[PDB]
Amino acid sequence: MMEQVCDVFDIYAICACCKVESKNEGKKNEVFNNYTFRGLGNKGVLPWKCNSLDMKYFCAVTTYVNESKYEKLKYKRCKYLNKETKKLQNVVVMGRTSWESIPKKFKPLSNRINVILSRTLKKEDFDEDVYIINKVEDLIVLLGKLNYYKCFIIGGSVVYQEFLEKKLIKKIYFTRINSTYECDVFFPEINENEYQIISVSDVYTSNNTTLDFIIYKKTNNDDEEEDDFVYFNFNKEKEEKNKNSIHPNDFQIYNSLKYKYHPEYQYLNIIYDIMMNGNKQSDRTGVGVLSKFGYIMKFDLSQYFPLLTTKKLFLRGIIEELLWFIRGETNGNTLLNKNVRIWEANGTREFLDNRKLFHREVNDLGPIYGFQWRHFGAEYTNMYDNYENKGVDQLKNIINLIKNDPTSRRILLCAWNVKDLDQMALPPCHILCQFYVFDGKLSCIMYQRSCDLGLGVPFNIASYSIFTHMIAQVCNLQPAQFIHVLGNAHVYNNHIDSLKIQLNRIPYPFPTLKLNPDIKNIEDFTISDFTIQNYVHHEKISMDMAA
Amino acid sequence: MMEQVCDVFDIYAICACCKVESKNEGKKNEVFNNYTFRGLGNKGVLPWKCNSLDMKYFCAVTTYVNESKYEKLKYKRCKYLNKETKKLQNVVVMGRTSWESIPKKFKPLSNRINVILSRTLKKEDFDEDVYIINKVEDLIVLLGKLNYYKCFIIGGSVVYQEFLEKKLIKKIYFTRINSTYECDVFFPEINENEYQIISVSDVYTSNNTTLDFIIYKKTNNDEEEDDFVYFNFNKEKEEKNKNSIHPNDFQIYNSLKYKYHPEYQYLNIIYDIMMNGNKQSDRTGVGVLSKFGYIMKFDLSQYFPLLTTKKLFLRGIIEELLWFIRGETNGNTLLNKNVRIWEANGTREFLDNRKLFHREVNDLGPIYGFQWRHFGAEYTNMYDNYENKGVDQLKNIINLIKNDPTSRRILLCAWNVKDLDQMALPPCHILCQFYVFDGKLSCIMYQRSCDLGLGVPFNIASYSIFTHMIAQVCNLQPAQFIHVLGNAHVYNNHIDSLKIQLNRIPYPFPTLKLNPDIKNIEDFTISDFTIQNYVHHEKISMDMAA
Ligand SMILES: NC(=O)C1=CN([C@@H]2O[C@H](COP(=O)(O)OP(=O)(O)OC[C@H]3O[C@@H](n4cnc5c(N)ncnc54)[C@H](OP(=O)(O)O)[C@@H]3O)[C@@H](O)[C@H]2O)C=CC1
Ligand SMILES: NC(=O)C1=CN([C@@H]2O[C@H](COP(=O)(O)OP(=O)(O)OC[C@H]3O[C@@H](n4cnc5c(N)ncnc54)[C@H](OP(=O)(O)O)[C@@H]3O)[C@@H](O)[C@H]2O)C=CC1
Ligand SMILES: CN(Cc1cnc2nc(N)nc(N)c2n1)c1ccc(C(=O)N[C@@H](CCC(=O)O)C(=O)O)cc1
Ligand SMILES: CN(Cc1cnc2nc(N)nc(N)c2n1)c1ccc(C(=O)N[C@@H](CCC(=O)O)C(=O)O)cc1
Ligand SMILES: CN(Cc1cnc2nc(N)nc(N)c2n1)c1ccc(C(=O)N[C@@H](CCC(=O)O)C(=O)O)cc1
Ligand SMILES: O=c1ccn([C@H]2C[C@H](O)[C@@H](COP(=O)(O)O)O2)c(=O)[nH]1
Ligand SMILES: O=c1ccn([C@H]2C[C@H](O)[C@@H](COP(=O)(O)O)O2)c(=O)[nH]1
Repeated sequence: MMEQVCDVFDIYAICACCKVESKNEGKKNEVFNNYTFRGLGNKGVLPWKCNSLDMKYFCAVTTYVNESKYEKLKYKRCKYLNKETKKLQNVVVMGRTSWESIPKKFKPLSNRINVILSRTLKKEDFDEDVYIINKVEDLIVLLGKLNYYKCFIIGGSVVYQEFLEKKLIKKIYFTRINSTYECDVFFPEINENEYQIISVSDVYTSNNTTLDFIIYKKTNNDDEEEDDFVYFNFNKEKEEKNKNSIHPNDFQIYNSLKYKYHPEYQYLNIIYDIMMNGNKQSDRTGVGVLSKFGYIMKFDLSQYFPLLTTKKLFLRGIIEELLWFIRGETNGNTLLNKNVRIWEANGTREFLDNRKLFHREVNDLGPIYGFQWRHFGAEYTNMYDNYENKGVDQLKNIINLIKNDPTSRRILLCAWNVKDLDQMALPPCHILCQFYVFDGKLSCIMYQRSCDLGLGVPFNIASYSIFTHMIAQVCNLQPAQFIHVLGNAHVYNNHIDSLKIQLNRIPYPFPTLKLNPDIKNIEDFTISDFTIQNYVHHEKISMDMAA
Repeated sequence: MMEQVCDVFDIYAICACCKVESKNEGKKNEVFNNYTFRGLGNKGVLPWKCNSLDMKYFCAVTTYVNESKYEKLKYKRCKYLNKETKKLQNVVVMGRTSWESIPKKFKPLSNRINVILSRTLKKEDFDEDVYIINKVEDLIVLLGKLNYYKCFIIGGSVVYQEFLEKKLIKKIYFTRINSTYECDVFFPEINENEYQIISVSDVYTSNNTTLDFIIYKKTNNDEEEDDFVYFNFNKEKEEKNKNSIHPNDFQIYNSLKYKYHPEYQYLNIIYDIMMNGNKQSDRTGVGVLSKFGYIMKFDLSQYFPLLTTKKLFLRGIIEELLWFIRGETNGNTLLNKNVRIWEANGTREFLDNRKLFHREVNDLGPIYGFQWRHFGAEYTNMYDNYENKGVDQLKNIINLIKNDPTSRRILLCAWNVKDLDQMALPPCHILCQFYVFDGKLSCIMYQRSCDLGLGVPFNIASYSIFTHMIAQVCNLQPAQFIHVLGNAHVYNNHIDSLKIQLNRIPYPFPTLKLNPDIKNIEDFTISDFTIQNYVHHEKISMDMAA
């Protein structure tokens, strides 16, 4: 137990990194990893100018002290140095160039002991209440003589590089700023053997970018109230049924994380839950599943666009499918001719005849979503008919209610037409959307009866999130929450091995969705009115790994 | 440093109490309280004979030690006793009758320091593995001498009586056995202002009764933890309507550490909406606090989730259910049974305000019963014969459960978009979806609009009862009822009444018994339904208005 210097003196690094203009040239087949986030500085300032939320984070972490924990720290440091026996503050250590780019208004940093590394400048060159050191050794000496809680290295690139190479960083509080800026200085490549990610925060939006916060940890290389807890768990299981058939040593990364606050973990945990506690069942398909019943996921669309990052999704298909719904189309050829094959297997001669739809033309999918959204209750004829002002246009009705009766508890769009189910290639998986309006903000609940977690759910989160934006925009509202309720939630046995890979990937900060803001009517959107920005993602996974 | 002997020596009572037969006595509008549960013994044995879960709990609590936590408890007991001096075990103190009540198979109680209070007997009638004592003071002595983790008073009635009388009990680990037996000995009345409940477990079934486990407390008179603070850096100074609702009004709710009783799923949502709800106006000028999207789950295999923090009546809601199953839309059928759930929605004025100018009073239009038995049929009037018109979705979901239990399309849907404008009211209960695994039926009901103070308590009961009915006619056991709330709201006029309700500690849930001979969904009648062992707090008038 030859105690480490960074452990005795609680020396941490905190930084913010953006993505870099591109030294590889263009983004077609873009590879991503931790090192995508490495931009620290440009021309002596920040690459992004201002990030209000990162600065709030920076201030809270570097200012926070827990006075009741100091005693254990003082003792520990005393022993290490061989030693005996008014507001506690953290130390912040910065390079001279970093000190100089802090605005005057903010220097020295409030409620913190400020330490500047310089050779060119000495105490006489500073007016301010700061300690000047001319080498790293002088920090260890200084920390031996101060009362302080923790010590934060706050940059810049030269200072980070020398604290990391000297093995003096216990943890890295790392902000991922999910946008690209011109940068002339970079955080050092973090060695994956020296440091592991132990925590990932929620995703936020600030100054027109998404960001999250992650923590890297240096790799190894009253009392009767806790008794009451134990008592109330007397009737628990020694084992989970498929725990012995899905070995959690296959989830080394997923289980190594302490805080899993990134909203992608809502999806990934449900997979975990189904893998460990799911019911082995047959299904319509013959494939066989693990299943569970009843889950709820919430995504904050004001803060991010929840496109899964732990594998590659493409949105052109599901944006085209959604536009096809809104037009009220049931013609499978329209999608096929845009090279969207979502519905191809469900429109075949064989699939239709197995549904007893012997009088249905190939790719005529019958009165599915689009027909129900624009014409609920009309008699379906064929995919070419003009159902002009036939049946209930519930899409137009919900837009009307959101504009004119926003507190209505009756703003629902329902695809589950009980009369029409046997005429549909497939009864709807997405039963209903309900809308909620508070203070100029639109939330949406979608109830999904049947949830393919490997293949379907990722696309479905994106569809209904995109659809919430479209409806919010034409009603003059801001999008708030997309809330996804899972009925029969299943993992197909043929997805297990690929979902196991996916679960050991750490999510990236989400992207953002921009809509052309001239679109004033739900019918007026086309594919080029939609931009996904700053999609950072792990490699595409084939769910079916057959060959 | 003010320290009492019950805290010094960590002397706990542990007991199991049932309810008591009143051999030709009271029972009118029954008043319940904690003293409802006081049955300890009959003819020197347990009133209920056998309860394997209570015995499993007794064994776990009385057998459990944290050795790591002892140092601090040896320190404390030495300071007190003016002193400072193999494997750690708890003490169990019982009366001689209680000792003799135990079967020889199991005495002496495995891995415990057994102690017996006895005026009659002495060490020579027993052995040296067990200890005898002659009075209560002789235990304070023997505790002072021993290496023991905690000291457990395991009865009987006389032991508990004097141990409480003298105030030597720090905490009471009290099993509530929610059935009635013949009793000849009782636990003593526990005084409110002397002992308070601090924890309430999940409700369970064992040996054909519900039970739960509550904990009474005596009333008075290292670094990864920072990472947690950092992740909360963007949080609020307060919760939105905090100034407005005042959490000091929730002292009992907030004083509890473990709130595992499933009734807390309902009470926690009321607390969530009061603290964090959005102020809105509705179809009227009436105030609500509203939030969007909640799930509750009730284990129908372990209990019937009839709220306990206030009094609920089910005759009306069971009749409404039978009325739905018959396909009826005739509101007069219910009014003639004094079920007035739909009365306000049937009046001339209400139908005229819905634009239903050509609808007969109490002709509720193509609501639930019509959609359940006849989805897609043209509604005419409430008197028409619709036989074999529309989709009988009720019949269909039952055949699906029986023939294709792994179908993901077992769905009963009342939201008929084409018919909404013809209904007195569009359905609040949009759909039921069913799920079958290993001979067990679960049901999700999605509710678009949830009156939490008045509606949701009945709605939990309706759909739990319907789950039992569907399960029984399909030869399945009910598993979970899962309630999804869309627009969840508390009416402002309910807030004072819900504040009272949140401060009441739930009782163990009742059970539902169906007549087991009914194997067709259409053949249930009101006499087929029995709620058993309903223990509840006083009725609450949700709207206090005089
Ligand atoms: N995004 C983020 O988290 C952060 C961004 N930044 C950005 O990074 C840039 C600044 O980084 P960079 O240019 O690397 O400069 P630094 O802030 O790392 O400062 C470098 C200078 O620090 C002094 N110094 C460093 N190490 C020592 C040592 N061991 N002994 C003595 N003096 C030492 C020397 O100053 P001297 O020359 O006077 O001797 C050296 O020239 C700016 O663009 C800034 O905005 C800054 C910090 C954090
Ligand atoms: N449900 C539950 O939680 C429990 C159930 N029970 C039930 O309760 C009944 C037993 O209770 P009960 O009949 O009241 O008997 P107890 O077990 O309380 O025994 C009372 C006897 O203990 C001895 N004793 C009591 N106080 C003293 C004292 N101060 N000093 C010395 N000796 C003392 C005497 O025995 P002696 O005459 O030998 O001197 C006295 O008659 C049974 O029916 C049993 O099944 C029992 C325990 C727990
Ligand atoms: C060294 N430096 C560059 C800089 C910028 N953002 C970062 N963000 C992170 N996460 N970590 C860093 N090390 C970091 N460093 C700084 C540091 C502080 C201030 C500054 O003015 N800080 C005020 C914040 C005032 C405010 O914006 O409210 C403070 O009191 O912390 C500016 C630049
Ligand atoms: C929304 N949707 C409908 C959907 C989803 N999951 C289903 N799952 C099952 N079992 N059956 C369905 N009919 C089904 N349908 C979609 C959306 C996208 C893709 C899709 O594009 N899949 C990728 C899969 C990529 C891969 O895993 O290699 C592809 O390239 O086709 C399929 C179905
Ligand atoms: C004193 N007594 C009556 C009795 C029964 N149930 C209770 N249950 C509770 N919750 N609390 C009590 N005080 C209590 N007391 C007892 C105590 C232990 C055993 C007994 O045989 N227990 C064995 C094992 C019994 C079993 O596993 O079935 C043990 O190891 O604790 C029987 C009666
Ligand atoms: O948008 C969609 C469409 C389908 N499914 C999945 C759920 C089931 O795996 C299958 C539909 O089959 P049934 O549930 O109808 O049997 O497709 C999705 O997850 N999302
Ligand atoms: O079974 C029922 C019927 C009604 N409501 C409540 C919800 C609303 O407060 C009101 C229905 O009116 P709208 O939400 O449709 O306006 O009654 C329930 O909670 N349960």
